[PDB]
Amino acid sequence: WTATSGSCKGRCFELQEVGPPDCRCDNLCKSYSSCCHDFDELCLKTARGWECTKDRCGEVRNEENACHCSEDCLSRGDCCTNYQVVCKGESHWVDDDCEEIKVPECPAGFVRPPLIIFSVDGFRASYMKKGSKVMPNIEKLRSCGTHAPYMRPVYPTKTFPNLYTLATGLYPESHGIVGNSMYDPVFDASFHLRGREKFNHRWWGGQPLWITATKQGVRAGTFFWSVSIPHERRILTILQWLSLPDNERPSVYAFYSEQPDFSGHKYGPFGPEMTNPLREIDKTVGQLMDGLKQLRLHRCVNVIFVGDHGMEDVTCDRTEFLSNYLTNVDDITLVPGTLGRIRAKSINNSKYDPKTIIAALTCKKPDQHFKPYMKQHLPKRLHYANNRRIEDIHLLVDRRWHVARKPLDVYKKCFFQGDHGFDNKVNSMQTVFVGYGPTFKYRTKVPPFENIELYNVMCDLLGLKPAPNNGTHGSLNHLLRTNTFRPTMPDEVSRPNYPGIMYLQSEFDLGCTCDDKVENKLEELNKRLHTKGSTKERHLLYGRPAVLYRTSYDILYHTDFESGYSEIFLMPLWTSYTISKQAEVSSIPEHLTNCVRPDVRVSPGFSQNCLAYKNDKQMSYGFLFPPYLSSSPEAKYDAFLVTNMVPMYPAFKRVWAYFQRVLVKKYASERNGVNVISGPIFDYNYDGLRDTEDEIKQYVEGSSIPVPTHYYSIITSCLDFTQPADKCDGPLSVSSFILPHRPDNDESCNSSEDESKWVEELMKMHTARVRDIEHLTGLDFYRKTSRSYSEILTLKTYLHTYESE
Ligand SMILES: *[C@@H]1O[C@H](CO)[C@@H](O[C@@H]2O[C@H](CO)[C@@H](O[C@@H]3O[C@H](CO[C@H]4O[C@H](CO)[C@@H](O)[C@H](O[C@H]5O[C@H](CO)[C@@H](O)[C@H](O)[C@@H]5O[C@H]5O[C@H](CO)[C@@H](O)[C@H](O)[C@@H]5O)[C@@H]4O)[C@@H](O)[C@H](O[C@H]4O[C@H](CO)[C@@H](O)[C@H](O)[C@@H]4O[C@H]4O[C@H](CO)[C@@H](O)[C@H](O)[C@@H]4O)[C@@H]3O)[C@H](O)[C@H]2NC(C)=O)[C@H](O)[C@H]1NC(C)=O
Ligand SMILES: Cc1cc(OCc2cc(C(=O)N3CC[C@]4(CCOC4)C3)[nH]n2)c(C(C)(C)C)cc1C#N
Ligand SMILES: [Ca+2]
Ligand SMILES: [Ca+2]
Ligand SMILES: [Cl-]
Ligand SMILES: [Cl-]
Ligand SMILES: [K+]
Ligand code: NA
Ligand SMILES: [Zn+2]
Repeated sequence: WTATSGSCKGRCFELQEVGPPDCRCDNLCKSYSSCCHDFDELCLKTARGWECTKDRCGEVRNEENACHCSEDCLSRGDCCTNYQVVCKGESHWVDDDCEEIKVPECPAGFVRPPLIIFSVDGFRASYMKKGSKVMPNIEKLRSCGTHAPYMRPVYPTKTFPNLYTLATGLYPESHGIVGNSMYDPVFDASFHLRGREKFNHRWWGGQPLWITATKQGVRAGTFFWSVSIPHERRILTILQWLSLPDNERPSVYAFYSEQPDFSGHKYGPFGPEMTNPLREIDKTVGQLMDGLKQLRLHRCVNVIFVGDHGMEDVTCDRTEFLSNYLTNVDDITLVPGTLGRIRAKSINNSKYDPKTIIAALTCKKPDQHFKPYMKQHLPKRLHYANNRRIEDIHLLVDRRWHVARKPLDVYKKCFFQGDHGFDNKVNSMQTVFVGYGPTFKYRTKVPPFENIELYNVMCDLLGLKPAPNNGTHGSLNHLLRTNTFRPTMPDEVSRPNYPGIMYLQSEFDLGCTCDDKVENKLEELNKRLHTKGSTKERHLLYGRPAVLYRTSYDILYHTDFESGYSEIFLMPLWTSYTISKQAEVSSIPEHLTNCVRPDVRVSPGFSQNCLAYKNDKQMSYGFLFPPYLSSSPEAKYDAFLVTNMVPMYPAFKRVWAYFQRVLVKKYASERNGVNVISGPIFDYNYDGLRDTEDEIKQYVEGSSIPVPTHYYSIITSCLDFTQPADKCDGPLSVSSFILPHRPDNDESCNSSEDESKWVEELMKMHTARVRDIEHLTGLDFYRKTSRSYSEILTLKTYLHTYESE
């Protein structure tokens, strides 16, 4: 109950709330059905529209008007945004030349440049080029400020997950807004776009920017605007708040437009009907900038123009129906559309089997436009699993398609020509970023980056300490003229041991054999130097990775590779090697096919054993440094050390062997050498973070050898590919992957074919950032380069997406 007969007299768009049953006048009252009786009359004035005309200039104030053209309006802070232009011979901001904003130029009493976040729904990245002729204000912000060619959203590429990621710096799995529809089984409660449960604060985790600011003494304008409040009124409200006295005035503001998304759903991303919504957004930007210029704030405020996601062509006829795959289709609940999430209709029904649902959805039709996954098997780059609100069964839907349960759901519910929500690597889902202001750089293009990074930057713009988040603070310092965050490398927690030769061959009873008794003083001193690290400059190009947790490990040097070997996990944490453009691929000779050799530097008790692998009928083994790339027949023996062995399912060995035999060499040829760091990952609880040993759910049968959930590789070369990877003077180029360690290749529908037809496609799907690997391993890479640490942070956040232009 709200007794709505109090008044909004003087309280219109009040910043601080008042608690029911007092009536409210803030821009959320509409949504609660709790506005005071006179809210529309007082707060939503519309009389005479939004623009001054010549006949209104110097009028007598009439408090009924939507905005004012009277002499006193500037000091009241409520002029129409074009007042100075119509009535005082001023230019619109868009007609003025770009002039570098070297320092903030602010009215007295401003303690810091305000931040205005101008968010646009569905604003696909290519609109910046394709709509350029009709968006002059946006194009000025873009060319004069700092911009990226695009900004990557989070998955799913829906509105609330992305807006709340913008506000928190968190992945959806962590902030808890995991889709536009949700069931939380702890609360036994559902979240929907329509209605009122979506306003309960227990849905929304982490710490959004307005809370961060408020806790640290910085005042915030509202971020949420009710749909009924017209755009012109949102802009006027921001401009009025900017005229408040110093102790009352917010420092951070947001605007939101439901366009161009609204129209894109109806007409597709490039429907002829889309020109008009783009024009109208630009006009709104023009209103804001003219308004700021009138208030002498246009060289004081930092403006961010940012989208939540793009928009793809999607029609009703491109719908896959689960009724064409499953016969039990009424025993499930599907969250449908551009992604799929499946759970049991009833938790009382113990007949429901996820394995058989997954199998009935796997590679069943020749051009099947969705792929089923257990959530823990989704590409780690999506970071879409560690939340009880994410159902175990997930369907990744091809761009341009939908999934639905039954045909009845599509025509008893064609309407739409656009949608979004797909994999965040998809070109059509990419969105925009421009930063314009004293704190941003002038006329500067920056590379594409992920929206999870912006929270830290907005905190930097406001002098705030960010709450813990998934950004990598410092990776976006290159956007900024000043306020840069000066990060430092994390301290190494565990130092390595450097073991020498300590064990005789006969102390090992590993059940391994090798055909290797083949007896020189030139080449005796030679091999000793290699085992003491003589080639380490060649194979370890960026320093050893730092171990950021407490553990016991050994550095092991070899002619062709260096490794950090874990005494706890009985395998390397990391293995590092460099393959030049000129390197030759060789075969594993017949006599060495099953060769495994004890490592006389590492005790029997801290070694793997061959008998376990023999006994484990499901599990085989591979090698981290590939025997195929040995520098010489004699060096090849090092590759068969028991300390280079890792557990691998035979199905996975098909993937790994093709990577190592064909792909590494291809990359070295294409990139002019590569440095490779490879290793295991253990993420049995799918939290994106390195497992402790007591979290491991699977071991090689009858042993303490833990089974990885994934294998990674980080492949680094010179960005200037005229220089070889091992003699690079300037910036680096990286691609990485985190491959799931699976006992079948069910994910790859073409896997019965030769590896040249499906392996590289799988590796692309599981593309990763170095930072993703860092989280999953507790390692810190690139510790010793000639590059600035901020540049290295940017490198560590890079994702190679394998989409065309
Ligand atoms: C991306 O960035 C984020 C942010 O930095 C990273 O997430 C953090 O990761 C930490 C490790 O996983 C995690 O720390 C744990 O927090 C527990 C207390 O947490 C509460 O308070 C914080 C702070 O205010 C709050 O933010 C949390 O909010 C979560 O939960 C509510 C729902 O209840 C949601 O509204 C919200 O969205 C958020 O959910 C997300 O995180 C939780 C985990 O907290 C997930 O379950 C959800 O799925 C969702 O993703 C909390 O309200 C604290 O109790 C933990 O301590 C245990 O573990 C330590 C090990 O050091 C042990 O020593 C302790 O004693 C304790 O163990 C005991 O409890 C165990 C669990 O019951 C029990 O099994 C044991 O036997 C012991 O008795 C722990 O410190 C931190 O909370 C989150 N923060 C957020 C915001 O998610 C994320 O990792 C980054 N991602 C990547 C890929 O890098
Ligand atoms: C900049 C910013 C804005 C923002 O919200 C702006 C907003 C969204 C809506 C709204 O009405 N929506 C959204 C979904 C929809 C549209 C079509 O139909 C469903 C209704 N209104 N205002 C938020 C949140 C976290 C408050 C959402 C965070 C940030 C940040 N950082
Ligand atoms: Ca949206
Ligand atoms: Ca984990
Ligand atoms: Cl959803
Ligand atoms: Cl708000
Ligand atoms: K085996
Ligand atoms: Na297959
Ligand atoms: Zn939409």
